[PDB]
Amino acid sequence: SKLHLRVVTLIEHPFVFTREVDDEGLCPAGQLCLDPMTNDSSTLDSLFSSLHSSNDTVPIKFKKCCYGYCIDLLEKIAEDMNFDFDLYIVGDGKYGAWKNGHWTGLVGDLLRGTAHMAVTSFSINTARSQVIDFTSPFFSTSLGILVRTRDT
Repeated sequence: SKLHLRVVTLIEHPFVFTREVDDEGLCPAGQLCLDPMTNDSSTLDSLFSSLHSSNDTVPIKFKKCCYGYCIDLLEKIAEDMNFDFDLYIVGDGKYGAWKNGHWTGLVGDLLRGTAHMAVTSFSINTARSQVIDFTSPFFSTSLGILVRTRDT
């Protein structure tokens, strides 16, 4: 029928924005996404099941529209490879780096097996490639520095 997936994204401008939902709830020019602020899979599964059901009891604070560059990429890929997606945001939202043996954040919710694809500004590098598999680059960047206001 259709491949159902759940994907995770972080709030970072300009690749992902945050637009407040309308009164009825449609997320025009975008898709609806949630943020239960939790790093355990069971609650995420339960909330997605309740939302995609005839009875959806979830706080409005957990609903908020999100759109932009990276979400546009996700939308194209979903159209082309005919899969439907649900969306959520990391509990802490800190990318991910090694801490207390295990990992944290994005790669720490990938290895822990909760969402099947992570799409956001995501600087792949050595220590991350050898644990989390990555695709080919779709953008280049650098490490620029910005001083305080002009001179004064």
